Amino acid sequence: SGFRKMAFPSGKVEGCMVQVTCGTTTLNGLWLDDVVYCPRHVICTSEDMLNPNYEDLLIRKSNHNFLVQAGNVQLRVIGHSMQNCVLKLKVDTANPKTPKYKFVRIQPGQTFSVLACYNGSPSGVYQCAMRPNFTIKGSFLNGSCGSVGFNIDYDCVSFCYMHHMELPTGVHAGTDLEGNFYGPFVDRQTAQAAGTDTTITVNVLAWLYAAVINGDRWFLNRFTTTLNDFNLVAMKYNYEPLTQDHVDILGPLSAQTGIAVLDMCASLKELLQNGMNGRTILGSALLEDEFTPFDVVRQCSGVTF
Amino acid sequence: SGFRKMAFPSGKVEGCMVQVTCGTTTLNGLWLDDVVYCPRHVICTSEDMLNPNYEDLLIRKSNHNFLVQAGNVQLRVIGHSMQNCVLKLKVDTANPKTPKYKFVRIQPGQTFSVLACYNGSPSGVYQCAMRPNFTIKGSFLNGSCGSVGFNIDYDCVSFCYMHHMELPTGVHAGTDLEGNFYGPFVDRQTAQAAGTDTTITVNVLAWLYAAVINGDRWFLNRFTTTLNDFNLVAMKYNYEPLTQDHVDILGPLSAQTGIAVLDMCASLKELLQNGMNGRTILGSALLEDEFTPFDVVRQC
Ligand SMILES: */C=C/C(=O)O[C@H](C(=O)NCc1cccc(OC)c1OC)c1ccc([N+](=O)[O-])cc1
Ligand SMILES: [Cl-]
Repeated sequence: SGFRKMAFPSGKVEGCMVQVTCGTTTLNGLWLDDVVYCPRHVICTSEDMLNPNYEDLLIRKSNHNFLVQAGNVQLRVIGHSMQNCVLKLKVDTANPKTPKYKFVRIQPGQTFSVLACYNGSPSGVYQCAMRPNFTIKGSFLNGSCGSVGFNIDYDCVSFCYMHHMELPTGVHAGTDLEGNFYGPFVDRQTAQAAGTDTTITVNVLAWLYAAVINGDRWFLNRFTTTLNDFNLVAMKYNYEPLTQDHVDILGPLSAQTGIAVLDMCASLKELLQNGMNGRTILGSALLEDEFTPFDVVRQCSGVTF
Repeated sequence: SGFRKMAFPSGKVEGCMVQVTCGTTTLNGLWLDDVVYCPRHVICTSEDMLNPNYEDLLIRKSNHNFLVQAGNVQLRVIGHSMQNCVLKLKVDTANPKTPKYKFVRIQPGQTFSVLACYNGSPSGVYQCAMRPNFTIKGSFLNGSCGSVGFNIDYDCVSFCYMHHMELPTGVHAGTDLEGNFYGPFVDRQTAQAAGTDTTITVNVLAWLYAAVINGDRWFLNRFTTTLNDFNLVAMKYNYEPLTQDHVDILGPLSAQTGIAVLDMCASLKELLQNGMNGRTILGSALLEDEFTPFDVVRQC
């Protein structure tokens, strides 16, 4: 037993990380088959980052202005192109460690693993959620740009995130691997801020089920409620609305415990109203919202990769 | 910016994970060069587990009684021996993916990453610490036995833990890779209970220095304390004694923030008395004790 913030094993992604250098700027790239993927802002200086014309800046660039190290080995760039906010550098060598993979776009509330890297060197792995305000509460020091987020299903790596920038508030913003931003952010040094964030209700409920499965049972009560009654409480405490689809997704956990989702919603209502009264749940004084229903089932079942 | 519980990249350890089977028992092994390391209790039945005689159970085994499976390939066992509580199976193929590695025995307070595995297949990676009572608060289902804990410094993997068992309290006990247990635990299903768990004081201080470095000062005060007065108070909240070693180890973070160690001790004494008053420190409403001084310097 036990319950921990758990990342996917990062080995399939470690073998894809490379260093990309454009003159003075160095950051991380993702080498899959014969293409390296990295943030397009790699082509910008201090001058440029204020108001960049990317199509213009890029049309200036020799293939040879892109220095690409896979560990201690040079890669020959034979092509450059943009898709939205990512730069695609075609190279002469396919990555022999290319895993089975795909590019997918996640919904806010979904979780993924981030391999933090510095100069194409993987440094650490942590588990994140896409916030309702489309930011991630990451740990990134300068040169982590181009670090990626992924999920693993069986043998297949699903890449969902590439890190572009930190917001003034401490949190992080980036794109899918097709270079589409998560949230209303642009790759430019302008005034940009996070919107007011909210709590991921369906995730808090998943984590209450994890606590019950682990023997932490004190917050359960005899009461039930309704979606309408609960959502009036959710809205009041800056919680995401709970939809019928959320209830359906928690179905299995409600079967395995005996606690109907609106039964557990009654528990969460009381925790929002009265607090936790000096107690903890799974060694936490806060209601954690970065575990999905699937995260709770997978960790409390034993699924491997 | 931002501060998270970070684990080491797991890839160098994933390339070492195998499945070991004896009779009807299957758990994980660690394949380094031509040796597979696993818990010796892999040779026990249900009815062996109260009073097992390992040297008697083991002498009755041949090499071919041990099935070692690395992904799809069967490894051939050509030798077996026991060292303390680990079985060492010699195989005919050296692990081509063996990293640079060493075995280290860690002290309470130290952090490491765990690669949780089932049937030789990696499930997940998380960060934890050796509790003062020599247990770890891991996440481990049946068949996770043989999962290992490690640090990576440069390209060298330091193996420091192998998982053997769950105590009745839902906390986890195990050995170094020489097969000596951390704490007073034995590989028998006899009554054994971990000592009272305490908070790792030196780590909480480290994490308060981290919070100052990320620009958070609301918890500082203008008081100082003697070491002795600090320990008299902290021990009443089940905090580990702080030692002169712990004070010297915080030296660098002291000098970085310009806050003397015993001044930061005064802050923690006050935090224990008042709680947070609806505030958080680096996103926690509790005092976090699973980051070391070394982890804080590495991540800040
Ligand atoms: C490989 C994992 C495993 O099954 O090991 C045994 C174990 O830890 N028992 C499970 C257990 C014990 C107490 C309470 C429990 O439920 C809350 C559980 O189930 C999770 C195991 C292996 C070896 C020994 N030994 O002889 O030392 C003891 C137990
Ligand atoms: Cl994590």
